[PDB]
Amino acid sequence: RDHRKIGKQLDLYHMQEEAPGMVFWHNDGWTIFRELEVFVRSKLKEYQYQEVKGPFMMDRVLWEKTGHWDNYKDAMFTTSSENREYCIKPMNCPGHVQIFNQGLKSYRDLPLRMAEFGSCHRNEPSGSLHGLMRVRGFTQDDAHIFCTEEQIRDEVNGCIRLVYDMYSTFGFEKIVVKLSTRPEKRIGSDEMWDRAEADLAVALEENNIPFEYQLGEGAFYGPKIEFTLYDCLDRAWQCGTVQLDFSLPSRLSASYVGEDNERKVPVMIHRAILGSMERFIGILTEEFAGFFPTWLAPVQVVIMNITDSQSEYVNELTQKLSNAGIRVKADLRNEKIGFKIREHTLRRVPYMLVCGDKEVESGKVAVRTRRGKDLGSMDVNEVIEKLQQEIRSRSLKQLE
Amino acid sequence: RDHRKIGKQLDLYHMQEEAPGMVFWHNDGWTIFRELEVFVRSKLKEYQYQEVKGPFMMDRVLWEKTGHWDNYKDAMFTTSSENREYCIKPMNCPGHVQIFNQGLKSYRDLPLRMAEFGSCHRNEPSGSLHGLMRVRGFTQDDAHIFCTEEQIRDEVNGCIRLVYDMYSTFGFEKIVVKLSTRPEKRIGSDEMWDRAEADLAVALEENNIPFEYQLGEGAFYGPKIEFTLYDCLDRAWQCGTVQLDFSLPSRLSASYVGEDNERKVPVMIHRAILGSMERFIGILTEEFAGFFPTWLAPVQVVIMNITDSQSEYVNELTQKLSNAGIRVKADLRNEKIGFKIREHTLRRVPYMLVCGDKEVESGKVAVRTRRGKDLGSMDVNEVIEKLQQEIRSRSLKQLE
Ligand SMILES: *C(=O)[C@@H](NC(=O)c1cccc(O)c1O)[C@H](O)Cc1ccc([N+](=O)[O-])cc1
Ligand SMILES: *C(=O)[C@@H](NC(=O)c1cccc(O)c1O)[C@H](O)Cc1ccc([N+](=O)[O-])cc1
Ligand SMILES: [Zn+2]
Ligand SMILES: [Zn+2]
Repeated sequence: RDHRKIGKQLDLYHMQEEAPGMVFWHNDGWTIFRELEVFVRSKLKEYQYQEVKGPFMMDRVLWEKTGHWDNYKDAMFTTSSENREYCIKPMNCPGHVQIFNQGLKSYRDLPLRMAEFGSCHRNEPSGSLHGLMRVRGFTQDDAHIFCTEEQIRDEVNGCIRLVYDMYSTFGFEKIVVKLSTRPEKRIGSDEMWDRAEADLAVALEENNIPFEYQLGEGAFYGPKIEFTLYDCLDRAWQCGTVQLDFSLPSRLSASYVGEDNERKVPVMIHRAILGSMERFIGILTEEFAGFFPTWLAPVQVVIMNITDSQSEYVNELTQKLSNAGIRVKADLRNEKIGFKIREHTLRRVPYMLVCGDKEVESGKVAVRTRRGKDLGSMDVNEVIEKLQQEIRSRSLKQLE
Repeated sequence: RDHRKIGKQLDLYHMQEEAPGMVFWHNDGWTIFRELEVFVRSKLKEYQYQEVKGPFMMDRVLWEKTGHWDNYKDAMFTTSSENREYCIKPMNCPGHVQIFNQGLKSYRDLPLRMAEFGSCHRNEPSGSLHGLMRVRGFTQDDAHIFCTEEQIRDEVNGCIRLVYDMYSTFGFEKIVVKLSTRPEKRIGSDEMWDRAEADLAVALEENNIPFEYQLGEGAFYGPKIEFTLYDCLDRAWQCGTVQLDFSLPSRLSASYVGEDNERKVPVMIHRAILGSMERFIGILTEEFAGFFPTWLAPVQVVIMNITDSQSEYVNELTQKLSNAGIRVKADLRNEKIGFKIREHTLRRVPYMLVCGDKEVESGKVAVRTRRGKDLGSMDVNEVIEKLQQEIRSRSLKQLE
């Protein structure tokens, strides 16, 4: 149950000293990553987010306007061109505010939700690096919500719902929640902090989430909620964050015209659910020990012959399943059927399809799961439909 | 017919002096971009490529092993961490060789086809920058094919087919092809250059492509084929490239076990079809003058009411088309119908659905195209079918 070993075994990714803390995603790991992308994007549609893409580097002058340069310059990668300094982005928030600043906005346009699978880079100390979980380059399931003060509590609600929707998809039901209150050095008045912390507290109350305070741990520009999921070994993983921000939009001249036709600065909410997706793939690898749910498995089906008397029946079925959008391969090698099955069982393929002449003539397939339960011979059309239903529903469990 | 003007009008992207030559994709531009990802990915499945992802930055020591540092150091962004120098990748090729170098390779594994949507960054002089077309940061529809010398012809064939397949989808039918022959300073023997030049020449000959030589214009490590498409204004756009490489894999220690059990160095084919995807979106924007085919339109359908007495029929219709995978939005605003319709015609929405009492009771919609043609009241399920078919087939033409 160690993702670095499973990662090498299943050929998912590798890393090397020429690029410390930066992942090389091989075909099969990248398939997991992209399947996560598709799932998140399905959520962005359902919860009505825009998806944008910002540039990898911006002028360091801009990073000073944010105030982040003064605090976290050392975690930043800088480069040069024509006598200007640029930083490679460690976060997506200012870029999103830059998208927001194009075109006059109106209260009509808020809440405005803006997501990005944003590639970030942080100059992490090399000795702290570890596999997929402490890296220098990661991708974040990142969104920012611009809204009015009246819309905060409804927008946080939506984020809270999103969190439990997505964690439960992976079997994570034990979640611990913490609210981080005002730190010693902060901006804003005590009254503004009073209602900011109240909005986060009330949102969790309307959702029936018990929670607990992390006193003084809040950012200098707002409180936050932090979500911690527990894996099947009862290790805690902080993944989710909803973070209120009353400083950045004003620092970057974001404004909208209000109901009263006066100019107003929007509230910004920062939220990620998986957090860093390389890290989340790491958790999943260990939570599942490599036996990924069908919808995540790099290879969902392998089809095998008994003799060469079925090689083309296999090939036609491989094609048939592929047209159904199933990641399927054929194993027509001249090896014993128990050799092939161990090969693909070691590779954690969810379903092994075997065709003898017994089943070639009837139009069926014999079906074996990776755990070793034999489901016998079923009609191909019924097998394909049952596979699709399992994939579309992102089922954690296989057939029976 | 200028993409930069159209780009601001349709709210596709923007750029700013804080990040010269780097694109901010807004929601509507990023929809186009992502839809091109899905189209390329459809082809990657059909032509059987792996899709991988390499790290964004790599040790400059590795970039010296490739020989690219001597020639192209001035084009590279470089950065420091703990007293090591790193280049942001201007290209994906060395990263893919790193992926190939994990695990011993046998001749059985070739041809190995490896694609990536690679984020590259080149320190282009700022005075040369222009729109989406000459930039500092861009994404490439990249792939590398590792094969044996006996396998080159069939692989180049496969690349030549893919080029004509994709360009055809967009309506580019006039394509000019040029073969760059050996340069004055080069690696390899004349005998090997003779077979390599003939390899590219034979592959085009088998696919009936006439072509022309670009004498002496080859890279020092191989000949190439370059494809130039002509747009509807009859301007020439060089997009596709097929580069044979007989130097890089040996310099980076690639090797396989041959069928004679002697270890050999593989051939690399470098291969891009659209080239820079930003640039391609720019060409498409000018090629269509913003009237994107339905499968690329950021918003495919707008539904509208006559009065308020249909606001809910519109809303259920909107959800009904959303579930069908159609990018549809509803316009329930209190405005005249000719005002709404002009609004969405200026935005180049392909289809405009309108609902009064007549269509609500009947379960139909009045359908209007952006050209201005009325298609009348057809059944809702028949117009969803026709939209799906037009989208799935990536048709350039609309209904009728
Ligand atoms: C303050 O805003 C805080 N942001 C977040 O924690 C955050 C969470 C989830 C999504 C988004 O978009 C967020 O911004 C601040 O960015 C924290 C921070 C700590 C360290 C570094 N660093 O460069 O090592 C950057 C930002
Ligand atoms: C030599 O290999 C040449 N590559 C290509 O032309 C190429 C075309 C399409 C796809 C791929 O993957 C390719 O590698 C070489 O890369 C030429 C070149 C490299 C770097 C720069 N630079 O501005 O740093 C310019 C040209
Ligand atoms: Zn943020
Ligand atoms: Zn290349």
